[PDB]
Order: sequence, then C-alpha cells, then structure tokens
Amino acid sequence: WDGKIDGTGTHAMIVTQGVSILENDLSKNEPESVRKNLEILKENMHELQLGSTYPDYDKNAYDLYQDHFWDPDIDNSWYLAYSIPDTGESQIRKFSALARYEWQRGNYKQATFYLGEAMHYFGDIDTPYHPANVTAVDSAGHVKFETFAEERKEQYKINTAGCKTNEAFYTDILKNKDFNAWSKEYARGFAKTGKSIYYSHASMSHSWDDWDYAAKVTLANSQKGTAGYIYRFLHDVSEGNDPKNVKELVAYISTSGEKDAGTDDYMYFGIKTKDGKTQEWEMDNPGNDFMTGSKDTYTFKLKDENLKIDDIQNMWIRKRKYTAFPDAYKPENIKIIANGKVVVDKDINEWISGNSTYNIK
Ligand SMILES: [Ca+2]
Ligand SMILES: [Zn+2]
Repeated sequence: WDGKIDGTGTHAMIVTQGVSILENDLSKNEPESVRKNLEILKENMHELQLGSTYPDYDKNAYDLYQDHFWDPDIDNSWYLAYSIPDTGESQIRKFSALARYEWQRGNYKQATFYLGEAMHYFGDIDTPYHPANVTAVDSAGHVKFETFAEERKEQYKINTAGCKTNEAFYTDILKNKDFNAWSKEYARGFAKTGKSIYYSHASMSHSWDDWDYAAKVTLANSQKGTAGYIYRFLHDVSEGNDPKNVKELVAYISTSGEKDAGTDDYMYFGIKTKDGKTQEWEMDNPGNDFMTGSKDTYTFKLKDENLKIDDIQNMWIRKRKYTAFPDAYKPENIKIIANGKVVVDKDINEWISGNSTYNIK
C-alpha cells in the first residue's frame, strides 16, 4: 500500500482503523491489563502510524523493497553458509519480536513504532500485488492500483471485524501459544486471498469496476487482519507471554551514523555450541550490506535442527578484508532474536577494523 513518511496514507489508515476496530469489538469478559495496554497504545497512535509507513523509507541492504513481498504458496545446503532473505511474513515476525521486547521493558513509544512497522508488512502481504509477487517492474498495475486505492482509502474503512472478542475470529488468534507459528499461517491466509484477488480482479487485465471491488476486499482484510495482530499483541504483552528448538536466528544490526561507519568488506555471523561445533554464515542481503547508518536484518539457518537456546554458548560477527581499502566498521547495536523473543541486545559503538572477530555472546 502507499504510505507517506509523516505517517499518513493507506498504511496509516489501516493501523488507525485496526485499533478503532479492536475497540468496537472488544469483549466484556476482557482482562483489565489488556484494556489498560490498549490505552497505552492509543496514547502512542502517532508512533503506530509512523511505523506503519516508515518501512517504505528505510535505507536497507534491500535495494528494492524485496522484503515487502511474499509468495504464500512457495530448503538446501546453500543456506547453512548464507543468510536467508527476509519476506513480508518474516518481517512481521521480527518487528513483532522487537515490539514485544520494547514493551516488556518500558519503551511503549518505540514498542508501538516497531509494532506499526510489523503491520506495514502485513498490510503489504494483504495487497493483491505483493503476495502474487508482481513488482512495479513485473507490471504497471502495481503502482497504478496502490495509488487508485490511495485516493480512495477513506471510502473503504471498516468499523468491525464482524465478530466480538469472545467470538470465533478473535479467539483462534489467542489459541496458539507459539506466535511465530500462528503468525505465519494467519498471515498466509490473508496473503493467499491477496494472490487470488490479483488474478481475478486486480490485475492490469481484470477491469476498473473490478479494481473498486478489489480494493474494497483487500483493504477491509488489511483492517480485520491488522486488528487481529494488534489484539494478539495486546494479550502477549500483558502476561509476559513467551514463545522450543532454535532452528533459525535473526540478527537485527543497527550500523552507526558517524561517517565511514559502514563497510564494503565481507561480514560473517557465527556461533559455537556447548559441545564445540561451529557455524558461520555470510551476512549478505541483495543490495549493499552495512551502509553507514542503515538497520539490516540477517536470518540464519542452523545445521543442528534439534538445538535449544542455552546450548548456543557463543555468538560473534567477523570481518574479512575485501581489499587493501580500509572500510573499518562501527556497529551501534545488535539484537539477536530466537523464536519471537529477543535474546541478545549488545550495544557496541566500538570500531572493528581488519579481520577482527567481535564476540557478542
Ligand atoms: Ca550481495
Ligand atoms: Zn505498502
């Protein structure tokens, strides 16, 4: 969907309605804590709206908004040595992890921003063009549609999911104790309806009164869906809800803003287990990794499927010199996420030059 940096436009309308919907649908057999936190969230609506639009303006190693797409329909030896690429689904899981982390420890303003960011991605897999994986290159309808829907966003608003917090839609959301598990499938459902509406109503072929129907559905879905996620979120952070085997690791690396803090040198993330076995992946996204000031996301696929978090005794990033050109690197902070829970939050702000191997755990 379209979004403007000041937190306005289709994306902001979706989160804004998502909240307003959760109010109108909120059950009476609903805990004091949940009702209280939703107040906190409304207290930070501006940040929820800003996070909802922002991912379209983040300078990443994703030169092309790659992480904003996802084929809900679609592993191997290669990814034991390389970082896996993120998706619209993947990002929901990551920002929801950050949102929960900040909340549990007090920063509600930034927690709410992160949560709004997660919802940017969900809104996107609820577009017709992103789940169908049709880029603005792939087809001229991507942009013309998202814009058609921009100019009309208002007339597609919805006040309710249709159920109540006691009813069906909202109780399945809570049914599954594993967030990451629930989120993938929840999101898959909505995203699947997207691919479908592309082919039938919202493609460049399919018509103009076809596009009106197309936007109505997907924007309404984006609202009912966004409300679901927020609801889930509100519950998850009132009980200290806590999502097992570590099969993946997500590293969210914030690079410093100071000049020449970025590196065009090779970067690796690695671990050593309690036993003594080790794995290293190259941190390598589509575009330019580790630019000055960017915040990058690397997902890592463990070779030992049956591993638990405490068994991972060590964690480090490692530089290897690209040339004789001195790209020394300054990480501002790095978070490691394992199963929807942040598990490392090392601030750094040191310089790494040469082939140094900084340890973070
Ligand atoms: Ca590359
Ligand atoms: Zn969008």
